[PDB]
Amino acid sequence: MVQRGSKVRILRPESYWFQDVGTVASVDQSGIKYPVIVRFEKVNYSGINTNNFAEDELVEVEAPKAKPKK
Repeated sequence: MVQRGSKVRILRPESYWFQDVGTVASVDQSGIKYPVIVRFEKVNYSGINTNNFAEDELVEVEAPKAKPKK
């Protein structure tokens, strides 16, 4: 469950942006191959910077955060 504008890594060895922390732009709830759309700053062999990945192919790699309670 990532958020619109979070930082998760890509687990798609086939994707040019594998092992990279892309940012989530939005999710498409309807029925496609990758509900979550991930943006990228780098490009691939062709020249793109916006692909689609599934929430299962994204890990949350955020830094430490303070939570409620002690």
